[PDB]
Amino acid sequence: EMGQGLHTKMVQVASRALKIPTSKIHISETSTNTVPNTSPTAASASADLNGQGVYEACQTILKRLEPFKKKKPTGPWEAWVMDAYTSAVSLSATGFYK
Amino acid sequence: ADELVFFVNGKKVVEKNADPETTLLVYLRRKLGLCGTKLGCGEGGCGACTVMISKYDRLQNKIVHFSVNACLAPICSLHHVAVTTVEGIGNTQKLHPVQERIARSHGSQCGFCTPGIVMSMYTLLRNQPEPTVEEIENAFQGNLCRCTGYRPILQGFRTFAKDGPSLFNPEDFKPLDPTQEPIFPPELLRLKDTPQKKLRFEGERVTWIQASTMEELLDLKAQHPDAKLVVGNTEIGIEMKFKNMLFPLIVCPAWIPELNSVVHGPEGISFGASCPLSLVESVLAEEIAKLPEQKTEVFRGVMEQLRWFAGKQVKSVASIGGNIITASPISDLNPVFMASGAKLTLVSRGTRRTVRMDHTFFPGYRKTLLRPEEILLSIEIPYSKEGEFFSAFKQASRREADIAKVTSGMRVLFKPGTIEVQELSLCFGGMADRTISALKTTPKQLSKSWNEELLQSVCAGLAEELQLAPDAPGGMVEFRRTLTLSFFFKFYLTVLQKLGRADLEDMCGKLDPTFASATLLFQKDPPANVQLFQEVPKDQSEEDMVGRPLPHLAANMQASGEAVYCDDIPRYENELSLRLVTSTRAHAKITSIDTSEAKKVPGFVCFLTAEDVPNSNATGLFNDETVFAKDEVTCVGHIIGAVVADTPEHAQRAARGVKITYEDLPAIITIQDAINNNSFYGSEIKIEKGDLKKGFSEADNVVSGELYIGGQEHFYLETNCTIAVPKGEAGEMELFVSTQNTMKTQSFVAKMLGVPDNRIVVRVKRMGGGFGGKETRSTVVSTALALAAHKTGRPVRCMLDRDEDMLITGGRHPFLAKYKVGFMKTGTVVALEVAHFSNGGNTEDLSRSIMERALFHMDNAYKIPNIRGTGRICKTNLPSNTAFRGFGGPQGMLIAEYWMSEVAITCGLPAEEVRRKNMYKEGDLTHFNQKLEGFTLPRCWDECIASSQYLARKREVEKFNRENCWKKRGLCIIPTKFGISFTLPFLNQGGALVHVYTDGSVLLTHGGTEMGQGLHTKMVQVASRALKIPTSKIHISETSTNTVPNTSPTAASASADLNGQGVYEACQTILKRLEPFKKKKPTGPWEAWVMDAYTSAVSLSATGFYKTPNLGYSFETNSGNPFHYFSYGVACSEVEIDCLTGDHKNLRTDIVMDVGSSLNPAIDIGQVEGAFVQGLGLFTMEELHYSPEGSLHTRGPSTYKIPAFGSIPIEFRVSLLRDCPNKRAIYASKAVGEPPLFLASSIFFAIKDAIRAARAQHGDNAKQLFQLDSPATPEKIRNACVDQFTTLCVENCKSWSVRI
Amino acid sequence: HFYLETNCTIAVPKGEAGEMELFVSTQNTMKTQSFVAKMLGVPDNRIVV
Amino acid sequence: CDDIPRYENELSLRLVTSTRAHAKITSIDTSEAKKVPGFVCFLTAEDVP
Ligand SMILES: Cc1cc2nc3c(=O)[nH]c(=O)nc-3n(C[C@H](O)[C@H](O)[C@H](O)COP(=O)(O)OP(=O)(O)OC[C@H]3O[C@@H](n4cnc5c(N)ncnc54)[C@H](O)[C@@H]3O)c2cc1C
Ligand SMILES: NC(=O)C1=CN([C@@H]2O[C@H](COP(=O)(O)OP(=O)(O)OC[C@H]3O[C@@H](n4cnc5c(N)ncnc54)[C@H](O)[C@@H]3O)[C@@H](O)[C@H]2O)C=CC1
Ligand SMILES: O=c1[nH]c(=O)c2[nH]c(=O)[nH]c2[nH]1
Ligand SMILES: O=c1[nH]c(=O)c2[nH]c(=O)[nH]c2[nH]1
Ligand code: FES
Ligand code: FES
Repeated sequence: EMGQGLHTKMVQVASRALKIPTSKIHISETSTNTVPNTSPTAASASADLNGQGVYEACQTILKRLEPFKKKKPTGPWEAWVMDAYTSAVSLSATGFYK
Repeated sequence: ADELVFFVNGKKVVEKNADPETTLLVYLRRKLGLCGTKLGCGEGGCGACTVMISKYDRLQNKIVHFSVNACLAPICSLHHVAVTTVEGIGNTQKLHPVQERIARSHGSQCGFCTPGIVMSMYTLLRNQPEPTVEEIENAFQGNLCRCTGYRPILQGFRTFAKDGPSLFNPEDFKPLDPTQEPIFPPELLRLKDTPQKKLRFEGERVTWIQASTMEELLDLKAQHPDAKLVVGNTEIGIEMKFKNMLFPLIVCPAWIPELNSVVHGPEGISFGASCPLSLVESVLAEEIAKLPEQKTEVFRGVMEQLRWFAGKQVKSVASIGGNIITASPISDLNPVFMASGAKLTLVSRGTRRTVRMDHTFFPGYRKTLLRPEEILLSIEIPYSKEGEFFSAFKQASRREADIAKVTSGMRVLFKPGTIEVQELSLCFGGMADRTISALKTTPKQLSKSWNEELLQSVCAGLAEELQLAPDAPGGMVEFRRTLTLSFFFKFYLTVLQKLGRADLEDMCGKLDPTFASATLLFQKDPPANVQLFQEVPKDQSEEDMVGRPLPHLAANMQASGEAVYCDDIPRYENELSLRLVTSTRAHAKITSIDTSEAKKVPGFVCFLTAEDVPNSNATGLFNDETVFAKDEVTCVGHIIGAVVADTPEHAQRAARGVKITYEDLPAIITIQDAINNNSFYGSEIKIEKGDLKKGFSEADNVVSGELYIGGQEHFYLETNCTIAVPKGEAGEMELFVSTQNTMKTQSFVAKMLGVPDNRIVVRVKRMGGGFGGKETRSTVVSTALALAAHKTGRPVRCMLDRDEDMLITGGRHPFLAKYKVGFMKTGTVVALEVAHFSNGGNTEDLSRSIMERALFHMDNAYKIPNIRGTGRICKTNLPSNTAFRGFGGPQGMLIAEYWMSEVAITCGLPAEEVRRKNMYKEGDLTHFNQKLEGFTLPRCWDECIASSQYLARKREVEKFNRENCWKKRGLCIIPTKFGISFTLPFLNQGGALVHVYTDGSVLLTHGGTEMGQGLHTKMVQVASRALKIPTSKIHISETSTNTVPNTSPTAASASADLNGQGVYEACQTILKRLEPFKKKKPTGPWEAWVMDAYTSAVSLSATGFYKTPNLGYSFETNSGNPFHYFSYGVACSEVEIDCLTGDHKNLRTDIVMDVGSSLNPAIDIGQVEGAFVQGLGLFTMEELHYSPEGSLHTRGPSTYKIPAFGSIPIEFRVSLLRDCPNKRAIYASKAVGEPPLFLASSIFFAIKDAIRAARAQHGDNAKQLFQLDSPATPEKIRNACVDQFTTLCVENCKSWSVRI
Repeated sequence: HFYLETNCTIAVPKGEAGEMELFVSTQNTMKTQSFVAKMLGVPDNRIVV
Repeated sequence: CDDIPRYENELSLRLVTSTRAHAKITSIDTSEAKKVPGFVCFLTAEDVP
């Protein structure tokens, strides 16, 4: 983030992808020890590239929660998450795009 | 003047404003940034702060070197010396030989004790470049290690000794070149010529005068008698730090020649009162070596007490006068000086008197007959005369560096050529509020002959004269009284021997040879150790390190002091300090809080209370704990608030100015109190199988009894610590914490603040030990510090002092068990009912899971067809007890072995045969219906019983016992089965995250935390095998909630299993992505494949995850598997008890342990040894005492005695079972951390056998199935050895402590 | 460019294994990491930007 | 970045740059720099590990 509102856009993207409010999603920083081998934030393309990455990471989380959404199609997000945790389903994912 | 000038690692320090209250430890760490030197205790017991001092000694005219505790050394005592710390001797770029050898020999696990042990060894070598094995052991009397079990440290360092597949290769160690040590600072040699002048230092509260001459000291003491002398500071530093005493004027007379001289006279040797005990030791040793025996009886008595007096670091600065004037009731020296009539010279300006120490020298508690203006100049320790004999005795909880329960000097003088007593003096510490002489008893024996009538007369006299009130400070009244008589008996027998050697054998009689062993001075054979493990296959790559003995990855940095623990992280310029304020009542209303005095302390910021919590004051695993007490306190140690100030010193002073007013409420302390009040955490827990009424009806025999097991303090050498760094945006905060549980730390902070988990990051690089004590209880510090940081917007830090940590954070659960066992004459067990109670303290925490694990292990190794176990967790007004390595298993299994011991005795059958024939077999179901597959316990048993030569040794024990009346041996072999996996199924999960950067280097992280168990090492081993690259290309930096979320605690021995699988899977994901590139360049290196993947836009980051499958037990249906697999092992241990004192030697221990196909046999053997030694502590040495009002008495290493270098089995053999792959865990390994601990019960049951032999010997009465509670301490052992002495020493009623 | 914030780096050494954390005003964490690691002669895995 | 609090032990760095477009460096004299209070060191190419 250099003032272009990239984190803003990525939170907008993640909120749509996950179908949860932006308020539930936070970006703190950019670090080489969370995402390696990154291109510079350059060439106007950083929302295009990272937005796709974010979208794919979110799709992976959604695929993992699918059975729990099936069992409780109304129960809130928080119930699906906690059910996944207590079922020992991973709640971390990477995402990538080229 | 007033500038303080010294050197640190060769660099000149000029301190223009030295505060007398500043210790060298705090100066090194906080002023100079040298954090290799650690705080472990602040009271001289642990040696973590050990450093070397060099100076030019003007009195001996040469450069000298000695070790000190930096935690107790005032900087103001150090003008014109040269300090060497761990950083001064070497670093990872060029390690000193001492650093190299401890690292490469697997002598460093958590690494917190390593710098101090390094400096103890380094100082020895600077003094003695070719030490003996014995000298090496003695170098560490002042150093504690909680992780390693000491064996590897001594084995590594034995390579320096002149008389000294494998785990390490000593042939690859680089040789020592003494010419390459640091120069003695040339400036100090130049300054040696300048006369010493008096110095004055002024601090915030204290003025220090370094007196140069006797005239200056005497003048000062006449004008200002309140001026407090400080020499070694080993008493005054304690008084100031822990008893909050403030002496605003101190005078240090250490430089004065008259107080430092040694004069040989016709009557004896005169020591200046400031002479260190190290100098007393060296002088008396020389004199004992060259003078006739007849003249050195008193010298040898002093030497015997000095042998068990602290360690090298204390003795180098502790003064002979300091001990005398402190006048502690438990001085080990004063009884000897009193008994020998040592001559003291006292001086004041214009006065001089000499007195013989006698009863009158010590009027009342910690008083002497010195006038306030007087100082002690010298003490003359006398030559013994013809016909004069002397013994000194001490019995404590642990031999080495411990407070006497009773201590004594005894002197007899015979009329020449007779066995008739001319003079008799029996003097004792630990029997009154002062050193006492048995002045009513000894006059009666003058002119009697040395014979049985004199022995009986003196014993009856002592029993009547040395009475103790039931409420005597320190308790153990029966034990202490028994020891006075027992010591006198030893002296009586010794004097018979001494008379014999003077040719009066015909007058006094010879000693029955079965009595001789009673008089022997303590000695241990030199150690002998064996480690056996399995070589990896011949075809295994040299770069595949799985199964190889790779040293802990941080060992070199731990040895060099470069490894960073939480409090070693530099402070921010704006960082504040926090101190917790805790309840001094077990159960009370808080009526009011007055912070008026706190607010006056300079640098005070605020006092946080419940009102300051932004969101929720409800915390703890089961949400039944306060962040800060609200309206009432529910234990002594309950956190009421926290002071925030600029410095730790100011925070301490401000916390003392927080005045709390209470109104007491009915307290529930003990398990019995809880039972009476129906005060429990939840319902009874139960496992039952078969038909109990039927089994008892069919039994030939039925035995009932109870057993009590004391709890245990973790004594991680690094206490609880948190740094909280607020980020000023969106509630973001980062915390650096010594914790096993990053997830609960983050959750609890976020809940207290009322912010989402996504705002809070918790980072752990390493812990200096955890052992379960940092699974949950770390969070009580973390939440307080996080609030402080939120409120101020500044970084805030808190590291607990040892006393705080021991009070607040709880321990292993005490257990009371009531058992009934039915069995056949053959020893076969057919029925068992056991009711278990634990003392949980004032929050639920992990207490119910701990009880479940105890119930899952109430079988230990044994098939029992009709079985009923219950457990209840008591809710009490005590600090909350928590996880400790074993997690209820050791308590459950000790109860099983205890009734098993009584089964064998009742049947009159060999205990090993009874255990063997009750053991499960392959395919059996447990009492909870889990099938035992890959059941290796019978192999472990057969291997151990053969390799230990148990049967031939049984023969030798029986022979020893028939030939010795007052020492007995015991020998026991004990098995174990330990279920692996958290009892809560979903905690059996783990995650990893791996990155490959474009240079080919790999950054790995996983949910597990490093606490000294070598988890990161193992994970690197695993990753290197999985990726087929060398370990050198893979790095783990830390554990973080923002790289792997939702992690289970590093607990249940399971972390390598869980994280190893997650690492493996992350690695397989990377390899799958690199496959097409590997296929195109099957030869071209790893780096080419990586760069090809990158420039093809292939992701080089992956998560990995694992969950243990098929777990989930139901208590309702007694079905489903709680455990993934079981650990197995066997230990055979041998002991020799002293029936007259309750001391014992651990002669030999042999362990065979099933660790599957070990991931790392060096680390695994280290886990076996370390776990075993913690169990040795649990069952034999470690004991917490509590007032009847629920106040923990036992708050530091002075009183809480963990195993020392000298405590371990003399012969210590460990074998890892061969050819036993466990394919359901990572690379066919098994978990190792907790299962070995219970095997130290072999020492407990060897002790029990030896007591049984003692009770057969003496006592006219016996009583089979005698009680031995845990821990089997010297008190419990001695009291069980009933004899003519215990008989003479034998409600309701206030006492010093209560059984909780 | 006249970015209102000029170029700025804080480098925090960790004293172990060549590890170093850098707080940087940069658009290029990867090249920052690479260039630091190469100058120091340590692997990329030691350097966090 | 610069708003982050300094550590108590944090040091400050300042680059020394060329005042010539193209030149050999004949010599460098740091005698006056060494006299400034709080001076620690002057890093050059020879310091690169
Ligand atoms: C780890 C540890 C283990 C210990 N083990 C033992 C043990 O096994 N047995 C035992 O008996 N003690 C033990 N001690 C107690 C302590 O080490 C000794 O009492 C020590 O001898 C005190 O000497 P010092 O020079 O450090 O005294 P300081 O603390 O400097 O002074 C002690 C007291 O003596 C006064 N004083 C000192 N010199 C004079 C003088 N010349 N004239 C008048 N007053 C004077 C001081 O004013 C002060 O009141 C232990 C202490 C520690 C820390
Ligand atoms: N740190 C260590 O490892 C060691 C320290 N020391 C000494 O231990 C001391 C401990 O100091 P404190 O805890 O204040 O203990 P203290 O000096 O009050 O002595 C406590 C002991 O004194 C006896 N005692 C006191 N009053 C009594 C009474 N009325 N009746 C019967 N017995 C009584 C008991 O033996 C009791 O356990 C230190 O000052 C030091 O001199 C000695 C050995 C080891
Ligand atoms: O095609 C581009 N490549 C870059 O590296 C770059 N950097 C930038 O600022 N804009 C562009 N565009
Ligand atoms: O079954 C266990 N659960 C835990 O939470 C734990 N903690 C520990 O130290 N050992 C164990 N065992
Ligand atoms: S910290 Fe100094 S001896 Fe423990
Ligand atoms: S390695 Fe010794 S206390 Fe941890």
